[PDB]
Amino acid sequence: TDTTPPTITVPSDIIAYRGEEFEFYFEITDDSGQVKNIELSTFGKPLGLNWLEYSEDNFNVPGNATSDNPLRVRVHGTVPLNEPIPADKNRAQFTRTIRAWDAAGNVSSNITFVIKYRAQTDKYNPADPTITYVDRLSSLSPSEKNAVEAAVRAANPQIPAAARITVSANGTVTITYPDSSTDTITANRVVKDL
Amino acid sequence: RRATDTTPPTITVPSDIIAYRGEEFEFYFEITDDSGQVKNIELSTFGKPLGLNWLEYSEDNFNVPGNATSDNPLRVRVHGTVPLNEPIPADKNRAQFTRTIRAWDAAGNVSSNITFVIKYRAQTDKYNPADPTITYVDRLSSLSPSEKNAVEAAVRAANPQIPAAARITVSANGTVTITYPDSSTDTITANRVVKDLASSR
Ligand SMILES: CC(=O)N[C@H]1[C@H]([C@H](O)[C@H](O)CO)O[C@@](O[C@H]2[C@@H](O)[C@@H](CO)O[C@@H](O[C@H]3[C@H](O)[C@@H](O)[C@H](O)O[C@@H]3CO)[C@@H]2O)(C(=O)O)C[C@@H]1O
Ligand SMILES: [Ca+2]
Ligand SMILES: [Ca+2]
Ligand SMILES: [Ca+2]
Ligand SMILES: [Ca+2]
Ligand SMILES: [Ca+2]
Ligand SMILES: [Ca+2]
Repeated sequence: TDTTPPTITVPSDIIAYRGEEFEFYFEITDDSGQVKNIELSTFGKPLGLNWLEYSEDNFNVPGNATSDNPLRVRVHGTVPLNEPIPADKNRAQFTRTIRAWDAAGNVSSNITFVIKYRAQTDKYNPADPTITYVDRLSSLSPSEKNAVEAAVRAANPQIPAAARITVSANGTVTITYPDSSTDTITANRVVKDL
Repeated sequence: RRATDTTPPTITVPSDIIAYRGEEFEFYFEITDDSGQVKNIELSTFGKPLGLNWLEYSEDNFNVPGNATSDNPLRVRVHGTVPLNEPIPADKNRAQFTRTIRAWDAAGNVSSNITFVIKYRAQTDKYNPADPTITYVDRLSSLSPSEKNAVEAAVRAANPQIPAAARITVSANGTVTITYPDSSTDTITANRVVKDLASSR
């Protein structure tokens, strides 16, 4: 008879960026070849992450969780755009647990997984724009600022369309991401004297 | 029939020359002579240097027989661009250059200088922005980056007549600034640009 609970592999680097959908997988195996169900919790208490969701496809089917072909549970969600980020980044995370059980009811211990979350600028790192030549490096014209923004945008299709690119009087570029975090492109990467 | 041409050419000048800074403009002088031939012209400041290096004209068809009759006058195309940052004083009407033109015929007769006036104005005198379609925002005092993008695109879409080189900026409360290439501006107040999304649903 089966007296051995399932075993769970969790991803080691779940990193989510505010306002951007993430996904990851748990992999569950049981010696019977069948996993019945799982539970996500805060060490047995309610999960408390209403923006997280996981698929229950293929739960409780014979052969759904063998060593060769484990049960792969897709988890996805979006950390809130305005989720506060602690000053200490080791605390900018949610530590949670998962347990699973087989058809005989053998339940695993609580296995820890950690969802780290970060500002969008930690994902983003703008690429170099083509240089814009300007008449005065300390006082860009409106047309030159338009050109600078266009060039930053053209070089960075991977940055959210919803990010706003602004240009200062000296050609310094600010990129403000939807979560209000920012990147800066120094003027020497952006403009040169005509 | 008189033995010689002693009559200088006759020049018609345009009456209302208006140029906007940074925008190419053009106007025409029309010149006739009793001989039918005009040799050349001079643009001056009452006989002094013109002192307007951005003013140009074509010498096409100059000094050609029949180039300047009453039926077919010599049409001289003058064109140029008033510099983007040409100073406009506190009195906008002082933003003008009074200059003079005369013309020679092929017999040595030169007309007496007559005046023409090039008025120049800021680009915002030419452009009147239409209000954008309203952008619906979550907080009227603190637009998001996507909402400012939307506002700018809405203003841009409602005003295709505005130059592409004009820069549209959007403040935290949705106040729009259109800064034309010559750095003159137009404003659209926030109440004509953004509305609260929740109250409008
Ligand atoms: C931007 C600006 O300040 N515009 C002025 C111009 C400029 O000062 C000048 O044209 C650029 O060189 O002067 C304006 O005044 C002139 C105007 O009153 C004309 C009238 O025909 O006369 C000029 O003085 C003449 C004078 O009439 C002649 O007798 C003399 O031989 O030459 C003088 C030199 O031009 C005035 O300067 C203008 O309209 O051009 C007024 C603008 O506000
Ligand atoms: Ca088992
Ligand atoms: Ca399977
Ligand atoms: Ca990074
Ligand atoms: Ca823009
Ligand atoms: Ca004559
Ligand atoms: Ca205007």
